[PDB]
Amino acid sequence: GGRLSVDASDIAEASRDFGGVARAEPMAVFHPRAAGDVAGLVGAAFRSARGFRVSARGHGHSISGQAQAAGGVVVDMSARALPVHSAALGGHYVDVWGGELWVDVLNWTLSHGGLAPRSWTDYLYLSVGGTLSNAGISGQAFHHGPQISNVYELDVVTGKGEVVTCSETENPDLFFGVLGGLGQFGIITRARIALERAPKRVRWIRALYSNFSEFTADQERLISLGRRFDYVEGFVVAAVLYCLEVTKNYDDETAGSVDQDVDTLLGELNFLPGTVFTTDLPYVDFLDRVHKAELKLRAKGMWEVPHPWLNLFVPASRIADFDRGVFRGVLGGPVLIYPMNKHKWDPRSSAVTPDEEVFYLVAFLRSALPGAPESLEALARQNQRILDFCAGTGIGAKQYLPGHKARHEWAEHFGAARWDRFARLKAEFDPRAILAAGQGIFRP
Ligand SMILES: *Cc1cc2c(cc1C)nc1c(=O)[nH]c(=O)nc-1n2C[C@H](O)[C@H](O)[C@H](O)COP(=O)(O)OP(=O)(O)OC[C@H]1O[C@@H](n2cnc3c(N)ncnc32)[C@H](O)[C@@H]1O
Ligand SMILES: O=C(Nc1ccccc1)Nc1ccnc(Cl)c1
Repeated sequence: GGRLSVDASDIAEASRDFGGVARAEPMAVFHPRAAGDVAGLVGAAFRSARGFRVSARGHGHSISGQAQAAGGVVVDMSARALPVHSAALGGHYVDVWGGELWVDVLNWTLSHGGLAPRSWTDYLYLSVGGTLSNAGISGQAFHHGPQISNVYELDVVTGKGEVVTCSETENPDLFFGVLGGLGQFGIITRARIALERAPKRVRWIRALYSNFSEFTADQERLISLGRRFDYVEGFVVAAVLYCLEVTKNYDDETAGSVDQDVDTLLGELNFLPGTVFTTDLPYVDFLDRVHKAELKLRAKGMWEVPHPWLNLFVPASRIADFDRGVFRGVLGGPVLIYPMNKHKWDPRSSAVTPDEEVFYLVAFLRSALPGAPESLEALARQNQRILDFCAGTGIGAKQYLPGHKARHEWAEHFGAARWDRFARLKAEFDPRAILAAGQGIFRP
């Protein structure tokens, strides 16, 4: 028994996202109690004369209306199952509601056996369904793969309102389709997340580089290890400097070897001498670092501003050219940069990566000036110049969280083989194009 809402506040929240640009309004907001309610609503849309749009909304972190259902219904997804041990899988898992926020997943698993997911996002106030519809990447991805490589099973409400249990061994086409599938094939109501025994503490390290060749070579060396770091990221610093960000996870057993492990790993690096900054803190506090920054930004009215964010996966063979052309060139806010290992990404998923073993996430996490539309416009022009640069020099970059829209652009994004598979999955699972229409891939 779900609740359909026309409360102006619910409609307003469902008509906006973190991007702060796209504002397509639904007719109503649906508040489900369980998966059956979501099935009932989607089934009704599938059976309706006009076939109204239905989109699941997580924490509303989309940049360009990906969770918006124009003139349709937005499903507001955001007792709990205890983590379970499996002798067959050789480890723990936990069943979570599709709308559960990663921060709540973490608190639950830690309080029920000191367990935690292996692969994260930088920000824990994201839904499980939301990140599993993209990839879910952070400093752990190089080793454990993205969050889509750390899920055993799903319950999916298809575009026909059918509840399907899927995994690698049961309805694999739907399971792999949904993973990185941009909400196109169904709403995730359950996700079975892989867990490891959680470390208690983190040795959080930052070091500076003026030489991009040295910075990238050290990042690429670090991701090839396994003695290694548990987290590998980086960011562009305005003086242009490059910051290497690494962590070493530890507990009561490994506390006696953490100092030597860190010193041995750092001694092999080429960072600028005297630029090593170190922090020692609990695991939860490190993982929740972005939420701490959010509370400060909200206090200064600098959180609820437009975010014209651009995320690219750049092949490592083209990272050098990307730099003097972009970081020195086009740019002259936070710019993330770190490499990942493609072998940790299952090629059966809908996720789109460059055709190279090592590729970088290059994240332009820009904030427009509050109440200043011209700031958003200038930042959007900068984003287009970055795409023009990639196109003009033939960098085979792929957009992460793509905001494309044109049919030939989606064809180019996926490539022929992946596009054909994606279209066949849509015909099978959402033939009326009811689901996640805000992604702008298909029409009824
Ligand atoms: C705002 C933000 C985003 C973010 C981040 C930090 C911030 C402050 N850090 C990230 C990181 O380190 N790594 C990464 O992989 N992504 C990061 N992000 C981006 C984020 O993952 C995406 O914005 C993603 O969409 C998750 O956000 P959210 O949970 O808010 O979900 P949504 O934006 O409402 O909807 C996204 C799309 O998925 C569909 N959807 C939503 N829930 C479901 C379920 N349960 N099942 C199926 N599809 C679902 C929406 O309809 C939409 O198309
Ligand atoms: O947004 C992030 N990562 C991200 C976002 C979208 C796609 C991929 C990565 N990371 C992050 C780190 C520090 N502060 C803030 Cl506000 C955000």
